[PDB]
Amino acid sequence: MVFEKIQAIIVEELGKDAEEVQLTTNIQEELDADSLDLFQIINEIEDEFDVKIETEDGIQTVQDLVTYVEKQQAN
Repeated sequence: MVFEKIQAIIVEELGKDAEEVQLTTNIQEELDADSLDLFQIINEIEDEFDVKIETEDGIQTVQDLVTYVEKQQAN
């Protein structure tokens, strides 16, 4: 469900399809995303779930992003 949301943010922010967004794949390389795009996706998930999303420290993959937002959002 969380990934559905993070995916929603990435899909909308990047205008890419949900199927195109892959957990095992890195967005910065897959979609040639820069720190700003990731920054915004994190700003968007921050605005959506408002959870501790550690980024710009090696996190540029849907798996780490989702795992981190989801793990951090957990009680």
